[PDB]
Amino acid sequence: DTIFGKIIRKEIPAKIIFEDDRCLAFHDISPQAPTHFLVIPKKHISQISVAEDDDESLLGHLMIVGKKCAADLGLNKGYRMVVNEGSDGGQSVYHVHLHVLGGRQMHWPPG
Amino acid sequence: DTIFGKIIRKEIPAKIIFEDDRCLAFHDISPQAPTHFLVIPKKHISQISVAEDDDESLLGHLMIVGKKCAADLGLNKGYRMVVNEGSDGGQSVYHVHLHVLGGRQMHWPPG
Ligand SMILES: Nc1ncnc2c1ncn2[C@@H]1O[C@H](COP(=O)(O)O)[C@@H](O)[C@H]1O
Ligand SMILES: Nc1ncnc2c1ncn2[C@@H]1O[C@H](COP(=O)(O)O)[C@@H](O)[C@H]1O
Repeated sequence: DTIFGKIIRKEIPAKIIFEDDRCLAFHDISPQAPTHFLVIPKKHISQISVAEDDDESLLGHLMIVGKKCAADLGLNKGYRMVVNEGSDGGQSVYHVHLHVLGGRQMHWPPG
Repeated sequence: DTIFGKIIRKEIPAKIIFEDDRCLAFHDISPQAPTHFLVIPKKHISQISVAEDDDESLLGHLMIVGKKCAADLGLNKGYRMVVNEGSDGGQSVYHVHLHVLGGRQMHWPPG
């Protein structure tokens, strides 16, 4: 499985900051902002380009959970959510997940 | 209302590339990649930090629609999805929406 499949299975280390029946979140190992964490679904979907219609609620859930965690972490000034798809998107781990970055002014373009 | 509220109402111009009962998509007026479009929900939510639990499916829908449009537009090499929240996130239009950027290698950090 992937790195995230292993974190879910408690095979690869990660301090978990949120978890429910459908997802969990943890800090990015290479933070690009003072606060930089990921929200990953327990269900395995290799990439968003292959997600099904029926996964919409799960995908929206990752955003609602990212919003909640951002609040818990004190990101009252805003943040940026990001989903990296495929080679051009810069995807490294083929298990769908969402990035949330804050604690500093995010720039434009977004990469 | 906002710029996007007006586009929905057909008050501000935009070539619409996709539309269903719950959202529509159109190209960004200041493209940061060869393909750069937005997916916006017809329902008004000023920012994702104020979205409710009950909006998860709508939020996931924006991603599924972004995936479909990306395929329609030929982004077979991947892309990046982005949601700008608040001042630090770089948010300009206070009507929740999703960016989809492709057609070139996206860099890291994502701003
Ligand atoms: N063991 C790990 N724990 C936490 N974050 C990680 C770990 N391995 C990879 N990452 C992060 O996960 C992301 C994978 O890239 P992407 O698929 O583009 O989101 C990069 O931002 C890596 O820093
Ligand atoms: N009239 C318009 N038509 C299309 N895109 C627009 C228009 N007005 C603003 N935008 C884009 O919408 C985005 C608003 O910023 P943000 O809230 O950070 O996504 C920027 O990328 C602008 O280029």
